[PDB]
Amino acid sequence: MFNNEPLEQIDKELHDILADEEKRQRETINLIASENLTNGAVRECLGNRVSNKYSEGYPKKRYYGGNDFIDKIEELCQKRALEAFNVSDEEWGVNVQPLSGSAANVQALYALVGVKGKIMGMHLCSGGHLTHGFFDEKKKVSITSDMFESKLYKCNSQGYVDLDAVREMALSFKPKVIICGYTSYPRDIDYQQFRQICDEVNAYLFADISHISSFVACNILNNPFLHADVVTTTTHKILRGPRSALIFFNKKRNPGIEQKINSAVFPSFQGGPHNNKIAAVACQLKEVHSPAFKEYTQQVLLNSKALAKALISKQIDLVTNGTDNHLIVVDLRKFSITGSKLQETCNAINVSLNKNTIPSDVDAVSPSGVRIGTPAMTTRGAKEKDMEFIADVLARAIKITVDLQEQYGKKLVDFKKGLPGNAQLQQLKQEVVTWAGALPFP
Amino acid sequence: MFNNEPLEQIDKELHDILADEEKRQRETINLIASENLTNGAVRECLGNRVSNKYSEGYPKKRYYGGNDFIDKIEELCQKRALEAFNVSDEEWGVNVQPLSGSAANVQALYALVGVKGKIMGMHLCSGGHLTHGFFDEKKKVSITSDMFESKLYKCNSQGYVDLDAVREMALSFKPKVIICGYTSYPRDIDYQQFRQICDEVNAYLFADISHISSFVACNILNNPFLHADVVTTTTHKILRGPRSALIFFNKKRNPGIEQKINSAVFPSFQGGPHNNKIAAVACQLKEVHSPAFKEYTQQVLLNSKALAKALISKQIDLVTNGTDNHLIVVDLRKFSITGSKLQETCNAINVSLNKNTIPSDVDAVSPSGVRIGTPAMTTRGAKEKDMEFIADVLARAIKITVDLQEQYGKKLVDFKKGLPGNAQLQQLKQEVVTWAGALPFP
Ligand SMILES: Cc1[nH]nc2c1[C@](c1cc(-c3ccc(S(=O)(=O)Cc4ccccc4)cc3)cc(C(F)(F)F)c1)(C(C)C)C(C#N)=C(N)O2
Ligand SMILES: Cc1[nH]nc2c1[C@](c1cc(-c3ccc(S(=O)(=O)Cc4ccccc4)cc3)cc(C(F)(F)F)c1)(C(C)C)C(C#N)=C(N)O2
Ligand SMILES: Cc1ncc(COP(=O)(O)O)c(CNCC(=O)O)c1O
Ligand SMILES: Cc1ncc(COP(=O)(O)O)c(CNCC(=O)O)c1O
Ligand SMILES: [Cl-]
Repeated sequence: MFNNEPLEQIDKELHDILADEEKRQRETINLIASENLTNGAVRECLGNRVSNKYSEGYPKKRYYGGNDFIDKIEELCQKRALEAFNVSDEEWGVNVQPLSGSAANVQALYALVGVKGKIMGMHLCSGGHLTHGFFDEKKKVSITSDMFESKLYKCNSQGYVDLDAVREMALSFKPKVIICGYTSYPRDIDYQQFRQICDEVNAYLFADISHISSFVACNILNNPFLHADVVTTTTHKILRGPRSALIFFNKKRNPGIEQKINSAVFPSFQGGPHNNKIAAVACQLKEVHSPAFKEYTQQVLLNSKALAKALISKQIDLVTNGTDNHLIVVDLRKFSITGSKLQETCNAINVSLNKNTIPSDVDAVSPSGVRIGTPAMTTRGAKEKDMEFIADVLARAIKITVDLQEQYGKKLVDFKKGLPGNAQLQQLKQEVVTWAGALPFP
Repeated sequence: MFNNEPLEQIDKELHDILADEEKRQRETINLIASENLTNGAVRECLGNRVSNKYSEGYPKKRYYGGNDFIDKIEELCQKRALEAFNVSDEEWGVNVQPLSGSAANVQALYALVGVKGKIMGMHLCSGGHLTHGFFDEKKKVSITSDMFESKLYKCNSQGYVDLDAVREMALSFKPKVIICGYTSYPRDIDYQQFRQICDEVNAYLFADISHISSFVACNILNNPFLHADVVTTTTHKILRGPRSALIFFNKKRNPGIEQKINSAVFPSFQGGPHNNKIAAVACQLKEVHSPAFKEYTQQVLLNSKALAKALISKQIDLVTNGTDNHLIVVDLRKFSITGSKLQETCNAINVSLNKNTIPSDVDAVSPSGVRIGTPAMTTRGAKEKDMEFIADVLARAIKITVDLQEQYGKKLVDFKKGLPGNAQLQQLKQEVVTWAGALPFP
């Protein structure tokens, strides 16, 4: 007693928008550092009938039966995850049920410390995530600042984690957890030194590697598995999976942690798992471990270096003056424009990027930079050579943005009035569309 | 720089299990009250490239641009929700970002009361959900019992909500929120009398209609929108949508609650929305408002009534002696068999159901009932006349279960040993498989 007419017929309104969305993605130069493009196989899993099944609990300890094939999937996923991140299943466990990065981080945080627990994280403005204890004078913005008691450490004026500052805070504040691994941090982390500080205060070491996950897995960057008690990652960014999260726990360093984490995810926070997610993640973790994906991941770094170097060749300042990974943060202060202004300008030319704070910023209201990343364009087949054009396009966007701020004023209201119809943008959008439109698209 | 081979070729290991899962579902008499079968249109959305997009925030108040098509989808979803539940967008607001029902309930609860806040709900044993403040003396099982201060009311010995007890507890406990709407409650709710109790103590009225949402929308059951400040629902049960949740808030009864709820979902708890979910919910919500879906929903109730009547005709006791909705709880005490045993016996004959507590149950570990629902089999084309056969199959399972407990004993390790090979089960599975396998299957 159901309707099996295809999407186009059943909901023409929705279907059109979706095709328009597809067309925008195909014709956009996507620099969002957190974004990527999923292959068909990952999308076949996400629309699989497996999502019909309620399987609260864990494999072999399910609340309901008929979960034989679901158990096989969730176990095949856990295996592939530990394999991908080069950890022994005797030493490390993994939970594959968290629905997304923010859920996963809160769940893990809860497991280790619980309500009222003391946590430490990098401040949003310096490059941390909201889920790392972010708050404001005015409001506890994240549940992580409110269900826990959080303290926030800043990077120095050059954009770098200052470990001396971390230690000063950890010895006076005395938290049960310190988080490292970040949302807009263009450099590698000294996990060993975090681990050293954690031991000094008897604090847990938590590493959120969502942005750099592929780098850790392919052994291109520092390995926090060597030192961390917990490692979290999303699966949708550089990893190129669906929208989900993984929580890794160090069984060997702390026994009784497996139950704590597993019970945090369920039943403390979530109910039924999303089996289409789990299948989809499994399908990408196969690909993560293949040597072709190591190729891709290397290409992401190659591209990120070339882009920084090309941006520096056009006299554009970068936070930390370069990158060790997939992401760059442009300091726009010398041009007397805001990140918000350039974001607007870049959307008018089909360039997705996001405004980002820099160390000199005192408020998140007017961030002075933008953040770009290479994983999505690397997925679409761009090489080091193709990075000069992108750097060139961003330099032209910066110029046009200065031109429009001169003509229409610095008020954001007024600036946007300038943007529609501008001949330079239309031309620049057209070039962006022509080059972007022809790149391979999964 | 990506692999575009289909799922079968890329990952044959995974694809076989999914085909096996597909086969099991097609060949199962699925009585899980919370399960359903989604159509091809809903699954085409879930596999859509819209999930590629990071769109943190709300429509027109997005952190990043390039969200013009994403904004149209999230707005078309919100609209269709309010239309589907027959509320005016002037009086009611809806949040479409919660990833699942348990996320939605915590998010809404935190909005209304915050950390340390007082809440009331129905006990899990009595038919409530985990997210309604469920705990044990041993442990704060749900975050809703730990991040909030929770008190739990009990249903009476006949399985009904006892409003006198709710009042007695409400005036003494003085909560800020009282929750009704339940996971395994076979009767309609008195929302008016809940409102009156809530008004008496200056508490919010929270209605969780995840199990009954179709009935509320289609006007077959009591409307909680007339009396509730907050209404939560999942989209994947009787609603027949993807795995997601909705939060409805009554703007007129409490202005400035829209911001409380929206801020709760993001950035308090979640990060980026899952736009494939959002698109999938939109697609189902169009179907919800059609009159053909009203026809289906009526049928779920016709079937549920007929099933109860047939079960009573075979001298089987139901909690509350019947049903007003899509679900039944079978009291098995007169047969001296547990729900766990009958779940095991039913998995062996490809009958999906779950064990469930009854009012005489003191502990959750040995529940004395099973819970069944009609939504899924109604989706597969079963009519009133097909319910006698389902009741006949469950009766035979009950007798087989008594026979096996006779031969191998009451201990569960021993009981299951009897299960494989039994002539009657193989016979019963065969008929289950024959009838199940030929029914329509989206
Ligand atoms: C969206 C998101 N998620 N996780 C994140 C972010 C970033 C971010 C986050 C915010 C942000 C700031 C505050 C709040 S708030 O307290 O809820 C309300 C408020 C917003 C604006 C002004 C005044 C009050 C919510 C989000 C602002 C910006 C910025 F670019 F606008 F500055 C960037 C970027 C990756 C986009 C960010 C940075 N940088 C970091 N590190 O992590
Ligand atoms: C799974 C789930 N989710 N939401 C729910 C349930 C039900 C339920 C839930 C439980 C349940 C009980 C305790 C816990 S616990 O304390 O977190 C962990 C624990 C593990 C092993 C041994 C003891 C405790 C978690 C779930 C038990 C049963 C039962 F049938 F076994 F009794 C049923 C059914 C729909 C399945 C339930 C009922 N009835 C209600 N109303 O809602
Ligand atoms: C360190 C970190 N953790 C978690 C998340 C996200 O979790 P959700 O899947 O719940 O969004 C992000 C992405 N932050 C936004 C970005 O980089 O664009 C992140 O950077
Ligand atoms: C009233 C209620 N609320 C919330 C949820 C679940 O949210 P999730 O999507 O996070 O599981 C359920 C499902 N309860 C299990 C069942 O009925 O089978 C429920 O019955
Ligand atoms: Cl999904």
